[PDB]
Amino acid sequence: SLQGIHLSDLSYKHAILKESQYTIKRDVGTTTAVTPSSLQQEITLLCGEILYAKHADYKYAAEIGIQYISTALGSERVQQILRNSGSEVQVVLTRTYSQMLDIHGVEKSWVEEIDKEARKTMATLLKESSGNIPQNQRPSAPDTPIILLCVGALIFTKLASTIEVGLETTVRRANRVLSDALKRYPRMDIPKIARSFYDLFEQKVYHRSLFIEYGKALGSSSTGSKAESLFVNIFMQAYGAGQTMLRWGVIARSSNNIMLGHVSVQAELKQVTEVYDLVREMGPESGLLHLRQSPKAGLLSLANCPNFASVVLGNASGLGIIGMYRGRVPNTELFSAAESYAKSLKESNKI
Amino acid sequence: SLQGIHLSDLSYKHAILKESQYTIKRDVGTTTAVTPSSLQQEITLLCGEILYAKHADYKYAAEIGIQYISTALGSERVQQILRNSGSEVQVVLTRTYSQMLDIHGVEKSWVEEIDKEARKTMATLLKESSGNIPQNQRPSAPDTPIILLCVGALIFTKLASTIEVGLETTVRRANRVLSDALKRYPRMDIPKIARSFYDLFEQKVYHRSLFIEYGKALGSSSTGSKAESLFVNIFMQAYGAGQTMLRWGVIARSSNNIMLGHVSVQAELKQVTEVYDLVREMGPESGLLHLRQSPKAGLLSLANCPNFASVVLGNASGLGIIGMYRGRVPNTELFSAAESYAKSLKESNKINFSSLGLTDEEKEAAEH
RNA sequence: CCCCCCCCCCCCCCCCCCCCCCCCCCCCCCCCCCCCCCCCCCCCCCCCCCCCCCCCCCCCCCCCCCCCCC
Repeated sequence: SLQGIHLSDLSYKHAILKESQYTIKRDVGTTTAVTPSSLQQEITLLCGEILYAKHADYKYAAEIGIQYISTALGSERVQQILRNSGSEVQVVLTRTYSQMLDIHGVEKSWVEEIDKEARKTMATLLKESSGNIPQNQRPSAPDTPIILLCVGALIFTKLASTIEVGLETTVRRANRVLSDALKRYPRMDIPKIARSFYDLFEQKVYHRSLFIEYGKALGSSSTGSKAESLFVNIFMQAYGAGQTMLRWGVIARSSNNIMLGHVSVQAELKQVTEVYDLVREMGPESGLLHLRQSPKAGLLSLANCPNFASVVLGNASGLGIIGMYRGRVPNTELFSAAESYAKSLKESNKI
Repeated sequence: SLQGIHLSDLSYKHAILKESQYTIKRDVGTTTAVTPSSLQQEITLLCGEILYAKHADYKYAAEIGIQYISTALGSERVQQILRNSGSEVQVVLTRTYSQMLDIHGVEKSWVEEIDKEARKTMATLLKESSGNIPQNQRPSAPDTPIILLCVGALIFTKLASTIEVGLETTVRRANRVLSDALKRYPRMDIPKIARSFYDLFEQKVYHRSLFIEYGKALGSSSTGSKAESLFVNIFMQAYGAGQTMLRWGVIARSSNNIMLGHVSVQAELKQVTEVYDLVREMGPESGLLHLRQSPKAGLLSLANCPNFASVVLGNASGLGIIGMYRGRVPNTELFSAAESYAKSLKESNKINFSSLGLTDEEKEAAEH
């Protein structure tokens, strides 16, 4: 008889963020550098120069990476992407001078420093090598911009946490992942390059969705480079951004944690369901919402269900996944219980 | 046999408020300021100036915030929104003089005061800092209008209660929420800024739906600011506006409060159902109805079911949610009963091995 | 390889119909009382609350098929 007492609030909450026929025009005066497709070889060399020598400053390292993306996506197709990201920012086509590159926002002095320092290192090494430097070790190698962007991809994954946390993870993984790249360019300062990328993603927010569009575009192509196929694979491990709680939620169900049967947790079932059903309603873009720093994101918060969150985290702790997750535990009691069951489950073998 | 005795009155009540082919033209002579998109940098600076220094008067602080929304939404797209909100109010495009901003309705004297006072504070501080003030601490920082609007967002949530209640909540939450903004602009007078916003939302009612449209628009964009993503998240916690009773109603069902089974409560079932079914009939706009101060709102009243309301509130009291809710309790008897059950429920720990769907070898180990 | 026999068909008888019988046929207007409807009560609202935070390149073996007869 008592049916009909139900509000699908979360769906309506999302539905309201679609009804906006009006469009936001933020970043009214802003200008960013774009490189035409024609200058892809020149920007490739500059990328290689950053990796090849141990430089004094790695401030614009990230902007150079974005400039390669620019050449790869389109001379002027980039403006379209940026305009469509919600930012009304204007683009500036980078020119040539004497031969060098004049990148908008990038100090001419910095460009010259990077070039000068790299040539100095090439001369020192060519004397030692007895005039013999193979193609794969030169800043001219075509995969050098991809290598640069792969460091950016690693900081892109940890955009969900501290500027600091990301640098740890970036360095650790870069050692295993960019193993061979580091063999050829041992002078690449992963921490400084990764810092330039964090600074860039934080300041030029529109470059987050430009990076996503490069990833999406690269993911589509028939033939990719060995370096390119790595980039996308780093980008994929970045999909469950800020939604670590929902994925650990399915893990709690898969573990059949008896704490998910607790009366207080049972009470939150409808809210939990609503969140997972919103993911399905939003489809594929749902995952990278947090990564884009989208205001829409956060509707996928499990704040409405603290007892469920407690059990999910407990289960993760018991299975030994939790690691360094700072996520607050509302019900300490439920957490400990879920943890105990999961630890007993962990050891036990059944068919 | 006697089943055809049924009137779906509440649906018809709503249906009548759709049949209006005729449209109301209120605010016949009224004029409000709009800022063209071109002046977004100038209004950004002015917003920062409000936060940056401790000012004498924060009267027009809210109107300045609306002016940033104006630049963000559209040079002239704003007039469309206001006209479509039901208000026949006319817009006035704000100009420049010498360089300053001439905002319609905003005293030139006030604009100059805010600017003057901010420059004075910048000079005092630059002497102390030894000429070193980082970008993030200057009134020029691009997130300053968003910060200003976030104080407005907090007062927007508590538009359902007193001008007073809202200020408490705004101040409390602003301290935790705008934590870092306050670090850079410690001179921002949250209570005066929040008061300007309450006054504005109460006087210029059309600005309520303009704020909603900014929120809706911001919620849609691909890349938002850290400040922008906060604004929408404040705006979301504002969705269940004035409908606190219906949401606590679902909580009473989720708690499986045995008082919802009382014969007198059972009698009100059809009215209760009618209200929740009207929410579904109205869809997403249903929630923000009370927030818009829409005359349509109030059809979502649980006045028709006093015994149910009593149980819902009792259950909320027992679970310890009720807090500072002034909502009248018609049946004191039912309330106390629902409260007792909910308090007993609150403490009690039980396990549904029925819900989990485990093997009786996993259900075996669970008993242990 | 396949195929390999035998082999016209038909052939009787036989008109059909033929009786009887018009149908219908009674009765019968309908209507007819009472009766305005309404009548109470009722502004709604009122609490709390930014989210996020772990880890993780993938890949890595081996392999022509076919092969008779008719």
